[PDB]
Amino acid sequence: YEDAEAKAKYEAEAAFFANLKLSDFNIIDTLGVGGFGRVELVQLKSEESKTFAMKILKKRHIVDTRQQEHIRSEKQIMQGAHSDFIVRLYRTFKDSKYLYMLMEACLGGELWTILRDRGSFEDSTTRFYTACVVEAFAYLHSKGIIYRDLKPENLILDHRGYAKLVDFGFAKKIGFGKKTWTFCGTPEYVAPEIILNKGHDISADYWSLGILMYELLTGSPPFSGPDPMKTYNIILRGIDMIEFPKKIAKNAANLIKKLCRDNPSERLGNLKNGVKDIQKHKWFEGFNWEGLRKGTLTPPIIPSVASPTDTSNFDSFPEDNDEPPPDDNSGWDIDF
Ligand SMILES: Nc1ncnc2c1ncn2[C@@H]1O[C@H](COP(=O)(O)OP(=O)(O)NP(=O)(O)O)[C@@H](O)[C@H]1O
Ligand SMILES: [Mn+2]
Ligand SMILES: [Mn+2]
Repeated sequence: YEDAEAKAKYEAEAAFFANLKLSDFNIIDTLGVGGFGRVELVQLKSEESKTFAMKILKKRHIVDTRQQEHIRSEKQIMQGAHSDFIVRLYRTFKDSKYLYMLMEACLGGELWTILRDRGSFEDSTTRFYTACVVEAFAYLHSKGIIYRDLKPENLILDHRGYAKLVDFGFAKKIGFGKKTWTFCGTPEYVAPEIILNKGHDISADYWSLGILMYELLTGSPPFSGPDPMKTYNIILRGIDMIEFPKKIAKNAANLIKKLCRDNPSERLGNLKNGVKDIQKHKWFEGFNWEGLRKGTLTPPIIPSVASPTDTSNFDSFPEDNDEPPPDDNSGWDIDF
């Protein structure tokens, strides 16, 4: 906790949610669907101004895909994180078939579709979103947590236009002085030390930050092949072999190259002053970090959200008519 005021605020919030039951909520509309389950916008019956994104997961699909540890870690990390740049997980529920994760609703919409529709983001737009991620990473890395799934698809906008990290399925708390060893992530975004199975730590995230900048500035990540093997070889060749288009400002290219160092120990953010070295890079000259943290900074893209029940920034989905999944009572979900 930052201080005693924050400690007390979060304990009061936890006690507020501990008292709630699934029956205290109304379903408003669906935010997303898939084989994993659905994300529903839900409303607190006793306080209609409080709405939430409830991710409802079929437990059998989690077991089939061997993601029990991933979802347990997602719960622990997300429920324990208290950052304005990370979607809050307030609490969980469970029954025999489903897990329910009650999260902060971000009603501004998905960033990746905006990026696709515009082709690429201007320098100042990209700088705002990159700074949001930089703050989220400052928090996570201060707690020894690797995020490990940075990509435009895992950035969601709230109603103001602030970006937040969602989807902690690959996030992991790493022990002090330890590395982690699982080959996972999206191929274009995986760092070379993950490809070479040398173990990785929070510095892999700084690699991903570079990729993100490049993608946001150009519409595509810098390393890409026809199949993941060629992509991995390209990655192992290094960022210094990638052509930086003139579209990318010189300071942005410099920062990307410092983030995508082959050696994790040399990556900006992993040096003497940690994430502060990223924040002081000349690309961020004139960027109001204090205003970003205070919420006074004007986002580059303003979604309009008329009310806490407005889902107009999300696709429409027919309500669930699928067969209920089989019961799952193996017991790996005790803490939920
Ligand atoms: N807190 C949230 N607020 C608003 N929309 C959300 C929220 N969480 C998830 N969504 C939406 O639901 C989608 C699924 O979220 P996600 O955390 O990626 O679950 P998932 O199990 O990984 N589904 P998928 O990405 O298809 O594998 C997101 O891409 C968003 O469009
Ligand atoms: Mn996702
Ligand atoms: Mn996902």
